[PDB]
Amino acid sequence: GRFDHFVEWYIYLHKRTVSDISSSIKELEQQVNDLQRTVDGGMVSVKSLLEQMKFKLSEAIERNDAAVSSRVLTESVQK
Amino acid sequence: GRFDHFVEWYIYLHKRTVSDISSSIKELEQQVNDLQRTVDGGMVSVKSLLEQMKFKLSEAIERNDAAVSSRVLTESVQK
Repeated sequence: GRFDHFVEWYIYLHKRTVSDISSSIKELEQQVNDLQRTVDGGMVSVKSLLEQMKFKLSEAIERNDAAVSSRVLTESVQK
Repeated sequence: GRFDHFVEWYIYLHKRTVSDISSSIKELEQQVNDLQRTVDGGMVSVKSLLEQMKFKLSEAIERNDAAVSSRVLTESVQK
């Protein structure tokens, strides 16, 4: 049996009983907004970090929309 | 013959010739100044690149001092 897949799934249920969308939304947006308010003059030499952060925020803003829209059982009752 | 080592060494020499020795050492201090720009932006959150560049300065101090000093001759002459 895929017990490693089970323990990763169980970890994701524990951190999806509020504390993963929190991570994907709040801290990623606040890092992105901090960089956006940092770079108001431009200057690619720290804008390099920002595009990586915004791409990571986009990558984590995927893998969540299907998890909310295609959800019949809530993520705690499965646990 | 370690042509891999030669071509890596020769890209090192090209970068150091066109940038590090034509108008002094610049590619490390520009990202040092990037860290001095981003060190007081609020929440720090940049510990991944806070220390991985700090020992690059130490690398350029304790390895290039032999190559620029009296023991090993001038790098443009090596090229």
